[PDB]
Amino acid sequence: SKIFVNPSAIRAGMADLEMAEETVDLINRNIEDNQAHLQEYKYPAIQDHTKPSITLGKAPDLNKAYKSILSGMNAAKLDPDDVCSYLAAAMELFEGVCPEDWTSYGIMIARKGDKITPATLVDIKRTDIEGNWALTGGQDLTRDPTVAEHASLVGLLLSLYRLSKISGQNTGNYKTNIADRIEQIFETAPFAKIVEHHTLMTTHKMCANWSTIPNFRFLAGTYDMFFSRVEHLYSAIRVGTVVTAYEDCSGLVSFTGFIKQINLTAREAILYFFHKNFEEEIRRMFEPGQETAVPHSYFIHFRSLGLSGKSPYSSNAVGHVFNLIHFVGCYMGQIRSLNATVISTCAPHEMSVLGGYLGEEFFGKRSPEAVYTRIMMNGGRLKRSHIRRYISVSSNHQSRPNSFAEFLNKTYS
Repeated sequence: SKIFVNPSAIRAGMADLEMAEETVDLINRNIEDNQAHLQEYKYPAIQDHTKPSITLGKAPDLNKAYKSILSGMNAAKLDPDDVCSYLAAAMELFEGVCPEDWTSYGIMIARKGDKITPATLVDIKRTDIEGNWALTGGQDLTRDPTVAEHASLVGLLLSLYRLSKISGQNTGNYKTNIADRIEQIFETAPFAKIVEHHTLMTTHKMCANWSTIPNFRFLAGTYDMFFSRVEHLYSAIRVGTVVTAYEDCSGLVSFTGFIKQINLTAREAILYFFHKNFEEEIRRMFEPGQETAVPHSYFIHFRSLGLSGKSPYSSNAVGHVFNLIHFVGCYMGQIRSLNATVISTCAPHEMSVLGGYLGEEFFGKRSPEAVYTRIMMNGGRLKRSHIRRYISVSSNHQSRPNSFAEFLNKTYS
């Protein structure tokens, strides 16, 4: 009525959407590939032909920097300014050949055949202020580190980004398993064992906030962007940096993953989004010029690289779409949706109503118009079967605060 629209009208007016299919395909494929490593709004497109940049202190001698940091790693005392400075200087050790011309947002990163490193992707300015480079456990001279040892330290340090991002209750056993697997990777060829078991977790306990240090996040995204494009001997370093891909794009990513889950084209799936507020949010996600369908674009790491502070692709940015997708997920009994956080300011009651009808529509693997018809025939209200299912899934779950499951328990019971 005044809240919902006939999908026949959405079918006429959503044909302007651009590269929506290609975007869904690329993002879903990238998410799939990333699994091997895992186990007011400002659009990101660069307009001035300058690479992303940060500022660090004066470049250190790599061998001296390695020895200082490895000593800090064993003592669970790392200086984050020194670690960033070392990580940026270590980029020169990760050299490959660009397999094809690499351009993003009008910036020619490299031409086919160019020798490139992660430093090619960004402008890292440096002051003339020396880092601290303190060493403990005795200042006795030690053998110079090999490249493989540098690669292990780089990988271990960068994994503190991923470990820092993991936070919340009932997450430290998962954190323990992740830490253990990361340690194993970086003590297994082509990497070298440079620390004893359980050192990473002890270090992370003192570095738990590092994911909120912008320069460190920036460096993690730079390495991840580089290893995504350039196959490299030490590419497994992405076990720590893969989490920078599509950061703060949980609305767009929920949308693309939702389209794949219901096995529809983006053109057809959009027809089911027939609540009036969806249109603005859907056009927000497919704004032209952002390279959402371009492989290896800066777009994939735009949040970590500082291209935008207010993502148009976040769950809040498209809260109605996001709420709807995860109420459907709740109806389907998907834990990821039950524990997701509701966008309180995006009509979670109406999204839960449409979610119940769509959940019923797709349960167990029919047209958008039929669904619209059923909702209207019930006066825009959930049926008792819907509510029973919603309660069945939520009352039988450990509803987290502000989660979709908690919303269902308080709203339907």
